[PDB]
Amino acid sequence: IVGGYTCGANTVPYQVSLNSGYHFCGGSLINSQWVVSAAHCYKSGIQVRLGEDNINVVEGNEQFISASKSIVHPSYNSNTLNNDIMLIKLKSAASLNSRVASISLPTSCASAGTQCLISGWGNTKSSGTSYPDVLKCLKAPILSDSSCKSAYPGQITSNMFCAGYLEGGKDSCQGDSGGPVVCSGKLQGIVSWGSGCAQKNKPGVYTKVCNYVSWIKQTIASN
Ligand SMILES: *[C@](O)(Cc1ccc(C(=N)N)cc1)C(=O)O
Ligand SMILES: [Ca+2]
Repeated sequence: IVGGYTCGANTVPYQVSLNSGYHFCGGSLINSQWVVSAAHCYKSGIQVRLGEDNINVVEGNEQFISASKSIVHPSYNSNTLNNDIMLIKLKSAASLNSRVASISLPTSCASAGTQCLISGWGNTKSSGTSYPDVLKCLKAPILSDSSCKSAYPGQITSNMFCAGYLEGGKDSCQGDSGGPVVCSGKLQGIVSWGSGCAQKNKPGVYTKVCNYVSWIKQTIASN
C-alpha cells in the first residue's frame, strides 16, 4: 500500500495473509472455512494466516491453518487477468471473534463515487522497495468506468473496476494482490493489477466481486 496509514492491530479482522514460507498475497475471510483471493496468487502449498498484524512476530491472536483445496475460477485468463478470483478452503474452521471475523459478500454492485478501504502488507514505495511488517490501510473511491477505460484503453472488462486517485501517490502495490476492497461493510473488490504503483493516470484495477456471488455461493455449497 503506497500513501496509506497503519491500520492498527486487528482493525481489519477479515484480512488474511497467504504464506508459503513467506507472505506472498492477501485474501479475505468469507466464512469460517473459506478465503477469497486473486487467481494470479495461486500456488501449491498455501498456509492461511488469520489474526495477523505484524507478520514477522507472534503477537497472540494468530490462527495458522493449511488450505485443503484451492479452486481457481473456471474462466481465469492469466494474460488479461480477466476473472482474477480464486477460492481457498481451510483444512479446519477458523475460530471467529472480534479480531477474526468474516466479511459479507455484496447484494449489489457498488457505484463510482463510493469510498472503500483497501489493506495489505504490500510495498509502500512507488519507486524502489520497502515492505512493512504491519498491516497498511488506504481509503479510496471507486472511479467511473469511463475514467477507468480511458486510463487503460483496451484492457478493462466488465469484471474489473478501478479505484484510487488519477493524481497518483496513493494505491495498492505488489504484495497487496488478492486482498480486500471493502465498501460499506461488504467485499466489493480484490486487489488484481495496475501499471506500476501510485503513478499518475494509472489507478489500481480490482476484480468486481459482485459478478461472482452466485459462483462463490454455489462453489462453497458443493465443496
Ligand atoms: C500484486 O500485489 C500485484 C499488483 C497489484 C495491484 C497493483 C496496483 N498498482 N494497484 C500493482 C501490482 C502481486 O501479485 O503481488
Ligand atoms: Ca503475527
